[PDB]
Amino acid sequence: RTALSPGVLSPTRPVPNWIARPEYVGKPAAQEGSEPWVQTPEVIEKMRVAGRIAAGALAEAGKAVAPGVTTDELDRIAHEYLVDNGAYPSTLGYKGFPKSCCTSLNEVICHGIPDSTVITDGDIVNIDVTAYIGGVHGDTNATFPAGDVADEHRLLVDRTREATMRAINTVKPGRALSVIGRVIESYANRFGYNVVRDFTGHGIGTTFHNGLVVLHYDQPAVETIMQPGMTFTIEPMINLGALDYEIWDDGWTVVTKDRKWTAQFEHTLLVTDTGVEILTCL
Ligand SMILES: CSSCC[C@H](N)C(=O)O
Ligand SMILES: [Co+2]
Ligand SMILES: [Co+2]
Repeated sequence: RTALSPGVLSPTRPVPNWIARPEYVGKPAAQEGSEPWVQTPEVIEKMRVAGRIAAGALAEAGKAVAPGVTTDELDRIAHEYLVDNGAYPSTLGYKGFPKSCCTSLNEVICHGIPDSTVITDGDIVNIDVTAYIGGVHGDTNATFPAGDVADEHRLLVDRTREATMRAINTVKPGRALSVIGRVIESYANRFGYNVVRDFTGHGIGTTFHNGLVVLHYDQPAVETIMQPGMTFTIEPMINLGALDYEIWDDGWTVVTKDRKWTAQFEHTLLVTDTGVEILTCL
């Protein structure tokens, strides 16, 4: 299959006007970056509802992954599940992003835009979906195989999933945050993969990316200690080839320079009083 090129973007999907928009919608920037890392009990409970709903939207768009389907079509299914459940799609109008999820085929690392692109047999596609409901966000993504995927690509997907889950199972209060990126990177390196450094996980709460940064590679200079009530994502991008990338002129789509494929999984995590809870399960 040849290297991807930009497809054609369908017009802005509407969302019912009664659904509250995040503040950043239709503005050039978002007011985020300086919010508290530890959330209130109320915000946490609200994030469980946002997380469930984004998990539902993700599993529904993933069902439609099949040779012949377009990315635009995955967006539509995800959009429709968020809206039917009262959530705003956080990606929509975030810094000018035009769709309700990111769709990231094969050599696209992240931030791909749903479009006329038709999925072909053997492809892998990441769907990344975020829900905003009750003044809070819930963020989750996953890579789905399309028909008959080559063994090297199934293993990549399976091992990216496993890295992500291993990292999550280390989350506990009083443990250093740098532990996550140690675990992910050892695991990736074990099988010859390379972890994307330039994109990271993030704190998330009443804002989308609240200023907390979770590195997916080994960086022990970070002194952040996990505390009960902290909410963040773990979202590692793992490459078969080299880490160098380019961005499309749409300004969002990141693609591996060598055009080798790449995969990603994401959950939204709560640090509990003794451990972790995954907020983006069905
Ligand atoms: C184009 S919206 S910013 C990246 C999308 C994703 N939901 C994330 O931040 O994990
Ligand atoms: Co995220
Ligand atoms: Co995401």
